[PDB]
Amino acid sequence: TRDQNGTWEMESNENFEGYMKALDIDFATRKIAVRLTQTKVIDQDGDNFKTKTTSTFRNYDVDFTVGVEFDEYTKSLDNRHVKALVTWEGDVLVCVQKGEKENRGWKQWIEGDKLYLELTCGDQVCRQVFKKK
Amino acid sequence: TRDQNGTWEMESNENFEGYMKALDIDFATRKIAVRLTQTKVIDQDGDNFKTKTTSTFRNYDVDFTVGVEFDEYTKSLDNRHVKALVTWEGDVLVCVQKGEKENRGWKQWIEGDKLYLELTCGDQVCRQVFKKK
Repeated sequence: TRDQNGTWEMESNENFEGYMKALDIDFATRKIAVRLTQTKVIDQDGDNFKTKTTSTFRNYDVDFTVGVEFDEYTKSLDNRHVKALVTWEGDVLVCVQKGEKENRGWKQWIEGDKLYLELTCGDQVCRQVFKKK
Repeated sequence: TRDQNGTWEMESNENFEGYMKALDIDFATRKIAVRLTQTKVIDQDGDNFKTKTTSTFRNYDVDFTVGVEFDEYTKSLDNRHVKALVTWEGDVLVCVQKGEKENRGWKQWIEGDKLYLELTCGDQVCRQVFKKK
């Protein structure tokens, strides 16, 4: 019962606002982290501790096979059903999400050491660049 | 290249407000998600993809030895210095943080299958429960 190893997901959080008010936190950071699920990973070796605490919102996951249509229920996002299809266009992973919203989809490729992702919906395009870890 | 395995972290994000406003995502959600760095984990085996898109706000790690005093500079929080000491009270990991704030510290123990974290500062007490993953 002294070995507290493992990954821990927060399920309840009581009086977190008051604890941050007593520590004098810049309000904006308080209201951001007041409704975020914390996750603590503990690496304990007898008496040596290596703990890592993260504060996250929503983690979105999806599994697919390139070329196989699948019904994607984008929960946590817009909560809609879309007929999703992912194909290869050269070395660019392209996906089309057939649904109520038109021009919905995303591109994803890799140039060198960075991964690019261009989300598209209607007439708005979001571009994201990711570095490797 | 078509190989997209690994864990990537975002370093830029443009027009994310446009992609979320066009998706009819609620306003208060856009205001929070627009200032969070995302992380994408990709497991690829040919044309078989298992992706995980998480969104983190702030992280805070700390490494210590039970019983040994050490100086903790709580960056990304209140950015103060505390002379912290961690010792066992039975099976409850207790830490006192000698600093400007009085009654500052935390207690942490394992009961059954859940982690129990109790943060204290001044006259405010925070009670947190964590489930095992």
